[PDB]
Amino acid sequence: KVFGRCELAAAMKRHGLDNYRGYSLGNWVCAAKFESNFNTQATNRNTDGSTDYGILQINSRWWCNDGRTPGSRNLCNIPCSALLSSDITASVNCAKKIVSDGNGMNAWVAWRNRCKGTDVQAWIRGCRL
Ligand SMILES: [Cl-]
Ligand SMILES: [Cl-]
Ligand SMILES: [Cl-]
Ligand SMILES: [Cl-]
Ligand SMILES: [Cl-]
Ligand SMILES: [Cl-]
Ligand SMILES: [Cl-]
Ligand code: NA
Repeated sequence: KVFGRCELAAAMKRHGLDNYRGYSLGNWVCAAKFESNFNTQATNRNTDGSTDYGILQINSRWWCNDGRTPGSRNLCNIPCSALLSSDITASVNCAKKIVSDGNGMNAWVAWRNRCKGTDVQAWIRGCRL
């Protein structure tokens, strides 16, 4: 599924991400824009053979099981395929674990490089939320 901007903001708020660990909804929308372009089915292979999955490009090195990332963990206790669903529940639940891990949203390199410190409220501007 390719979400619209305000459609994703609304879904992230319905699943309790807005202001989660102090990160406003615009931070989450911005992260999803640059990680996946709002596409739930986005995948990207990393140089180390891990894969990033879904709207927030969650990595198999730590967070999900894809059977093909040697030495990896599955700390969200999910198949990485669950992160590609039209329903964002598994991505949101796992993202809450990641952003609790100690470095906040810096875990998302694209958030650090393209969202951190910017006018992230622009991402929810105009949205009926
Ligand atoms: Cl957009
Ligand atoms: Cl915001
Ligand atoms: Cl594996
Ligand atoms: Cl594990
Ligand atoms: Cl699995
Ligand atoms: Cl959803
Ligand atoms: Cl933080
Ligand atoms: Na894994």
